[PDB]
Amino acid sequence: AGGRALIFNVKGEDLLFLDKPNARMVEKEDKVVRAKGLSADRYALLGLPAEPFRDVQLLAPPRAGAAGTQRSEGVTPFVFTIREFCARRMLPYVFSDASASLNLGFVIGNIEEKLFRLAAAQISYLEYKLLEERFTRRLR
Amino acid sequence: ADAIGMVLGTEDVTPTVFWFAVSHGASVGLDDLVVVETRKPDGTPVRFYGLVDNVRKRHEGVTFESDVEDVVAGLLPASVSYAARVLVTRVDPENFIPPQPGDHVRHAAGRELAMALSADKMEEAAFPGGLLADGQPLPLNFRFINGESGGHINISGISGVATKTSYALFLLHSIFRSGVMDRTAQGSGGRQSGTAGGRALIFNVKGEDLLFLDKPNARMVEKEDKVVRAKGLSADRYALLGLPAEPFRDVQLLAPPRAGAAGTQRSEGVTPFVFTIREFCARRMLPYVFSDASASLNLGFVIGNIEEKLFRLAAAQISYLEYKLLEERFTRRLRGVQKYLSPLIRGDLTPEQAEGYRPDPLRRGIQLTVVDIHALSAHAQMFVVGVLLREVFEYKERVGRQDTVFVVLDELNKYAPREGDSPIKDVLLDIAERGRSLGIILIGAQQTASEVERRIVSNAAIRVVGRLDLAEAERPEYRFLPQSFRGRAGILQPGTMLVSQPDVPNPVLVNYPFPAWATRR
Amino acid sequence: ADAIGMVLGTEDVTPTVFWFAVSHGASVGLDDLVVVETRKPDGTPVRFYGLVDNVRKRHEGVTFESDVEDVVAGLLPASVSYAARVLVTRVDPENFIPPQPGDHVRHAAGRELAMALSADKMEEAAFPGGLLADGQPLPLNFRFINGESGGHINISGISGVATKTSYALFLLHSIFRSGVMDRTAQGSGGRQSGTAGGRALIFNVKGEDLLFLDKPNARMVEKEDKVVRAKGLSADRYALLGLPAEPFRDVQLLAPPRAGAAGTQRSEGVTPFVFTIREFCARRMLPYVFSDASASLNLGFVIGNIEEKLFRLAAAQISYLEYKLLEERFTRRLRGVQKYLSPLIRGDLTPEQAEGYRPDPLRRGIQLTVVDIHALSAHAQMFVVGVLLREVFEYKERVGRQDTVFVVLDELNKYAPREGDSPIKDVLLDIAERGRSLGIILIGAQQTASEVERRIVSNAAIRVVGRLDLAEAERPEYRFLPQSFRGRAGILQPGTMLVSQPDVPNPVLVNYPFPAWATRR
Repeated sequence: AGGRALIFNVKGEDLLFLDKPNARMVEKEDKVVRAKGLSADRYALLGLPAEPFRDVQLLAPPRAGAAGTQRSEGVTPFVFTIREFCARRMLPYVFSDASASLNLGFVIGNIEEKLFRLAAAQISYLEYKLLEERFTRRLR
Repeated sequence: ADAIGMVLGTEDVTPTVFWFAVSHGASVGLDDLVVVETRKPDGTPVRFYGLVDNVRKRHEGVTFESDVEDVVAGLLPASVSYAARVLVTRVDPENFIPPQPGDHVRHAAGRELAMALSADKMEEAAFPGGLLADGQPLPLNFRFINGESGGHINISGISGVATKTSYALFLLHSIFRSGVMDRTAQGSGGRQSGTAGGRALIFNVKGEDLLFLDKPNARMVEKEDKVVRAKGLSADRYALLGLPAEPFRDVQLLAPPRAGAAGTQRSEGVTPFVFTIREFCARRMLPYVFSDASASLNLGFVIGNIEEKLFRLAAAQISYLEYKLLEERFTRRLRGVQKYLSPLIRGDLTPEQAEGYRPDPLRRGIQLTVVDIHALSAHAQMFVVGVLLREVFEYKERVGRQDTVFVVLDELNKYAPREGDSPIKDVLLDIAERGRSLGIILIGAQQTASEVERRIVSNAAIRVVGRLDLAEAERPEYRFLPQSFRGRAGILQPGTMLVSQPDVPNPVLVNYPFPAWATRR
Repeated sequence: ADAIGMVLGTEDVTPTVFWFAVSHGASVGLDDLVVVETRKPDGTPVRFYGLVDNVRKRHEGVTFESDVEDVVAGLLPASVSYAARVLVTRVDPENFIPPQPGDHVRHAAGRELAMALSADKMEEAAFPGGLLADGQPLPLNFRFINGESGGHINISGISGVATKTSYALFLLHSIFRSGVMDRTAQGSGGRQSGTAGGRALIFNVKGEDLLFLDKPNARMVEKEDKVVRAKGLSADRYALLGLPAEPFRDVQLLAPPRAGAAGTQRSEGVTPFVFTIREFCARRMLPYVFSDASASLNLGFVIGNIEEKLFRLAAAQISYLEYKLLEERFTRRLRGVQKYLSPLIRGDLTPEQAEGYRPDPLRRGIQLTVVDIHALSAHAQMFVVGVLLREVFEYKERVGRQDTVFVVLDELNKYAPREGDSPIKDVLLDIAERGRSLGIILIGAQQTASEVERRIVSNAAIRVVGRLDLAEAERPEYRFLPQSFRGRAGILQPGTMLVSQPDVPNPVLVNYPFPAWATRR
């Protein structure tokens, strides 16, 4: 029973304070239940205890961690690596668009085979190196 | 047998469809076959055979609805008017006249049942494969299942609740035990296929439920006895069908070597199957390793050329072949696919001097073969299926037909999808095209019958549907279902199917005897 | 022909369709054409020719739904009304005056039937191709079948239960034995066709059921008597139809030499055929070995380039040829097709000296030519038919028509599928577009009439459907069938077919008499 959940959000930070509980919705939940008419609390009726989510880690980029800390209690900052990104052989996600213009996908294929060979022989700096290597302008 | 009721006259009694009433007595359900006697004025009798599909009641004597409904319970003159519709199957003589409104209608249970289901037309080969509401087996034309007249089997329905794989095993059990092949063999007259060497090949991608096809089931004894007394029948359903309760005969369970060692979920009888690297290269059948459609770029070209170079080198003569590919060579995606198979495909390719580890189906003595590929991943499962189907197809092609072999594929949609353009799609397409001439027949299980190629479903002859989705009954692929059956399609509980045959104008219902082979644990 | 009823006036009696009530006595069934006579005010009588297409009976005199049937059976005065729909086909004079209600209606079988089936416009060429309900032979038009007015024969329906080939043989049997070839010969006036020497060609992909055409059948005598007595007829069907009951005049048989020795399944006189390899290259029939579309890549370019070089070599001057072709050289798929084709054809391509072993269709005196090619594979199935069709087509193109050649195909959907662009498909299209000018006439057999390419069935004159399935009963290609007949297509049984020909507005239901030539054993 090792169920693990990975959640992605793009709107406001109402989906931020999952760990902390709250009591202001208890009153309105008690208000709606008496108007509709039920035996007991909805959570108790369903059999699910009203305890909130178990204390779970939450992560934000380090630059946003300084700017936003909206929660300053605790956030684990995730940091990638330029070397480890190259070893993944998997760049094209920076081109999240359709990339159906000309041979942009082919060009990504050309550099990626070329790049990992340099990695196997072992972003501003990488962009400078990529620019110095040679649709190209739109790629850059 | 006393008549159930009387034929109505207020509604039209057109020979195609006619309403009829039921007198106070035996109840009338849906999809029950009845026969009515008609006496022409000249003197020649006529009989109409048909099945009911629409039934209704109406409260006559009350005008204002729900204002006197309670009054009828206490004190009011009111009664009921029970009626139903009949869709005629065929007429005993060849003439279309309306039945006379005022003659009795009775059920067909003896010989009259036989003409209703065209049993006289299919007499020598009457293969039972289903049971109606009462104790009457449903005859299936075996001449359509095999290549004598052509046809295949296509089972469709919603995945999960509708027991799809249970019907394929039941038909396989009934064919191999009712002696249908033995009967058709006689009167050969130098026929092309005059041997009762029927063999079945089946693949399981679900859990180990299908693996235990040898041991008999014990919980079925109490479960079957429970339903038979609740519904009410003379004896056990196996007794009504006319087949023994024993499980299948000798079966070989081919499994990958490493997975078999870690399996134990069976440990009594397992025989590993391994392909030799030298033979695999000599087999030339490389493109089955790329499970995806390979539509990106022109991967079809590079796959051919690398095999073109590889076959010539091997003819003149796991990860080792991959290592040599790097020295000699989108091409990196080809390596990426090969590397992914390495932890899973290694068991199927190991260089050893042992020879009796080839798959080699269709042995000297065998009836049903089970190949367990549950442990293999989706890409690995594609490679095993591709090789075995092509291998048996070529071996069966070199020699004459000389027997009949049935192959069962689960989840036919992902194996052969539309615009699949895959080396597995054409093998299934070729089986669906050259199957009748040879002794190979495809029994496929599909969920929607709308995401597979139209060529495969068109060549099928026997079609089975169970608990069809509401959104799928309106599709053009299910036009063979009349209007009165679309609404009831979703109502069908598990353990009940609609069986459709050529020479039967309308489909009818079938039931299930609970399987006697082991399925749990 | 006594009066059968009165023209009902309660419903609209517009000249297109009008109901009529049948009096007690002579019953009326579906597809029984009737004639109505009406007196115009001036004095000119008017007659209507039409066939019924809907019948119904109404128990007039009650109003409660299914509440008085028990009362009707026991004690109640009531009567039933027999009314039948009539749809007209043509009027006697060239005017549209609705019939006077209260007229007398009668079904006619004498001269009056001739105007019903448009027999006035076709007198010298009358062709009986079927029987009606009474002792009535339905006259087809031979002008449409041959090239006098252009047209082909198209037979469709569900394979198996519908005996398509049996009706096709009946048409061929009736053409030769009715003198229709002779009647058109008289009064030729120097026309292109002045010979009553019609020849036929037959293929058989199925078993040996199409071989004992010369041997008369004895079991047909007793089974014809049984069916004719139960139905009720004046005399035997063949005597009534005007066709002699003798079987086909003895015709030769062609099978590959190795298969002929292996099969025997007839050990009597069989003439084998062998194609010379030297003639094979000289006459340029290379691409027909590829029985597939070959759309992928440019294999067609490879075949054309190789064949052009091959023909030059043959002009300048089979297992070894494959080795020689492989020595010179898309490569393996070329070789792989030949390797598949080799085992069943290398016994048909041999270098020898005897020259009389050429199959030679359309010989000096011959009527039928059965080409026993059942044992060959699908790739070899499509090669032998293609080369044989090119041989007759070129001979009939170099020389004037001066004859009539009937070619009979079986299960034509896969021979010329849609968008296949196979080399054989080009041959079949050539026969369809330009077949009217020459003596070559196609009699095809199909399954759904939608898989076949549209131009094949576009020019077809006579269309025949038998037990059309519910799925394809509403496709656009089956729109010629009136919507009142789609409810009776499924009911149709073997031994009964629907025939539709130009100049007849509505389809007519016919039954074909049982064959006089044995098929089994």
